[PDB]
Amino acid sequence: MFEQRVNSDVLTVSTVNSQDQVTQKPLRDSVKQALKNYFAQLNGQDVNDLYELVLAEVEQPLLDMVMQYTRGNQTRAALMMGINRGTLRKKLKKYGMN
Amino acid sequence: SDVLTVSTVNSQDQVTQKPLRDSVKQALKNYFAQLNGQDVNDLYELVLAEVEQPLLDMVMQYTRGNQTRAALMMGINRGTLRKKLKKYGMN
DNA sequence: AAATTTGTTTGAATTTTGAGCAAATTT
DNA sequence: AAATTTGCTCAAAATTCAAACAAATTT
Repeated sequence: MFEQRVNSDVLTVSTVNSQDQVTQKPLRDSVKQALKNYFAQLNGQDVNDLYELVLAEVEQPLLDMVMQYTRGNQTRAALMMGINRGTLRKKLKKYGMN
Repeated sequence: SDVLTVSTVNSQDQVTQKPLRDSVKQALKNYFAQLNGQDVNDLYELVLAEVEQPLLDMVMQYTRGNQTRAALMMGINRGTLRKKLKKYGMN
């Protein structure tokens, strides 16, 4: 009855394929492409903060959307994210979301 | 200005970058719409896993398997990196 | 007026980190 | 044969957590 939906297919993104046809592709892939392209642009100095660099690109929209979803309610937001309300507050502070 | 971007195409077949974060926003918007008021639980772990995997998958690839250079590039402890690779069974 | 959330502290649990070392691998 | 990296400890620095609670706010 229920068809399997794999973890990679929970968060997806509309793409266009070789037959100009609209289709969903994992968010995983977006991150792949973003980095593939990042690396090309390194001609060719050193990086020492690639994790933080990425993590910020991703924490921001996530907090944004979840706060929109909970209409500003931090308690529910932290709950639905699976983190302490304290860490959420501090994250939001980090990104000036307050 | 933005270092992490992805390629889009419009109806005029023009390719054009957009920040990764925009993709992330889209994904979540779509996610939330799909679930009609079912409750979400470990959404942070969810997104993190979906992002940490393709990141490790690519730094390793770029450092040709070298954990040490990988960990330095990312800005995290080699120990931490090992832990993450085991967490996603990529080792 | 009740119920819930916020803003904040406190201290314990967990995670990350740096450093050190023989063994293995790469150069 | 030298240099680097790995796999593994140890403990200590940092971050995350839960549990308060009054004051504020939302219902």
